[PDB]
This record gives sequence, C-alpha cells and structure tokens, in this order.
Amino acid sequence: SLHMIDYKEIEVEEVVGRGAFGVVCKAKWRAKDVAIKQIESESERKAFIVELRQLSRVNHPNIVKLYGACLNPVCLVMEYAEGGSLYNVLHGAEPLPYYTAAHAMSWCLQCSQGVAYLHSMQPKALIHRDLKPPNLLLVAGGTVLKICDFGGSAAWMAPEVFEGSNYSEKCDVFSWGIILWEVITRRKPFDEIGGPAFRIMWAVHNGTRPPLIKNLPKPIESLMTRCWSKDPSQRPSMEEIVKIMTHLMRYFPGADEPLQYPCQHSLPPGEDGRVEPYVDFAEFYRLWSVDHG
Ligand SMILES: CC(C)(C)c1c/c(=N\C(=O)Nc2ccc(Oc3cccnc3)cc2)n(-c2cccc(F)c2)[nH]1
Repeated sequence: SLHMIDYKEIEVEEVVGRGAFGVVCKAKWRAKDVAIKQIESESERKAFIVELRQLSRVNHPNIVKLYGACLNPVCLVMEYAEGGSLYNVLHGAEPLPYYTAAHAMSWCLQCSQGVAYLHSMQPKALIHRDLKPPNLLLVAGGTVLKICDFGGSAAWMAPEVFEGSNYSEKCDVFSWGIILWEVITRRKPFDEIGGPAFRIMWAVHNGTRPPLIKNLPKPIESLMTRCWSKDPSQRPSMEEIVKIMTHLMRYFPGADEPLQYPCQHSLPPGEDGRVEPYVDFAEFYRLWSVDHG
C-alpha cells in the first residue's frame, strides 16, 4: 500500500540538502510541514524506486515516516524533523541545547528499538549499514528519535565492513556502541586522529576504540564495549540491547522533557585514553542504590 500524492498538492519551499542522489526540500501538504525528496536526473529513477519500495515496507515508531509519493514527477513525501539531525543537536551550530543522561540513554534505546525492528524483517533482515548521528532525526522537542538513511562514515563503521569481509546485521551493533559513547561524552568519535578517513580505518582495524569514560556505570560500560568487539559474533543482538536498555531506563527518569535550555561548550583534550561524560550519572547511582547498593 502506497498513498498516491499529486505534485500540484505540494508547496515546495527551500532546499534542505543533497544525499547520494536526489534533492531534499522543505514543503507543505495538507496544512502540515513536510519533507519532499525529488529526482534531478533520469539516471536516479531506479534508485528512487528502490527507496520507495523499502520506505513503504517499513512501519515502526523509530523509523522516519513516509507519507506518500508522487509519480509524475517521482517524489517522496516524508515527515519533517524540525529538530534536525542528532549530529546537529550534539555537535551542530550554536546555540546547542542542554541534554541529560536520560535523553542520551532514551535516544540510544529508541535507536536500538528501530534497528531490532529492521533486523526482524521477514523474509530477509534489513541491515542499516550506515548507522551514525547524521542519519538519526529528532522530533517531539528532541525526545523522539527517527532512523533515516541519507546515502564520511569511518568513525561508526564496523571493521569487517571496511576490511571487505562478508558482514552481518552485527555491523549496526558496532555502530550503535559508538553512538552510545558519542551521546554520553558529546564528542565526535576519533576526532583527535583527523586527516583522511583511511587513518580512522587503520586505527579501528588495529584495535583502536573511543577512550574510556570516567565514572561510567559498569552495566553501561560492559554493554558499550561488547558492542564494539572485533569478533562480530561477540557483539549482542539488537533484541538484547533493547532488553538491557529498557531495564536501565528505570534509572533514567526525565526522557520526555523537551530540549529547551541553551548550553555553553568547552571540550578539553582527554589524556591517558580517558574522558569525562557530558551527561551526569549521579542520579543513576542514587536510584540504583535504592534498588541495590
Ligand atoms: C528504512 C531505512 C533503512 C532507515 C531507510 C531510510 C531511507 N531513506 C530516508 O530516510 N529518506 C529520507 C528521510 C528524511 C527526509 O526528509 C527529511 C530530511 C531532513 C529532516 N527532516 C526530514 C528525506 C528522505 N532509506 C533508503 C535511502 C536511500 C535508498 C534506499 F533504498 C533506502 N532506508
């Protein structure tokens, strides 16, 4: 089932961006703020059809909603994420918003719920392959995460993918582990390396991982490091990550609070492979202690 939309019913506004193919503009349709993906060359037709068949096969609260599509000319109608991407929220232009440990943990749970859903696809699992914060959009005051694919990814790539190896849906698990580190620390992974992308590939292939987080709870540290293991078969499945993350949310109240506070940013270079979290874990420890201790 595909909701047919006539191009005359759409009021195309400003260009938002350009992915591997097509053009994404902001648009209006049925008294609502929408996103349109349109074709620029007759070459990208085959690629539009592939996108249209995959976007219309998927239905989950954490995967970008396709509203419908135009046929003449070919155009995709999507929900609009006013909050922009997660990368923009974390590392974008000033003023950047303040966020809590509950926000960081919720975003990652929602990402795992969306990926577990993709991995459960019948008759064949859907592997994202490009899980990273520029591919994650935020809605509902930055409280609700939506997985996208816009077509540099080195920092989040599992080493078996870039090594040429025949990989599995476990490459997404690796990518999720990196994003988890990223939302907790509010740092760009492997930013200190720099240079071209192959320098990141070289380090990660040689065993390099993001630095350890000071005062990071052991249940979270243990989950993070398993996700980024060299052996993909040692990484937990997304269903397990969903289960563990859902259980940990009990100690992370306040995820439904909108992002509305401005943050002032200072990033000191971490020494001895150890960094400070951006988020505060004092409340997690207090709430864990009431239950355990
Ligand atoms: C189901 C998954 C795996 C997450 C997937 C998503 C996807 N495409 C999109 O997400 N496209 C898209 C998403 C959002 C969008 O509009 C925006 C913009 C920025 C802000 N708000 C809305 C315009 C296009 N996919 C895709 C992309 C290219 C080819 C293809 F076959 C599938 N695949």
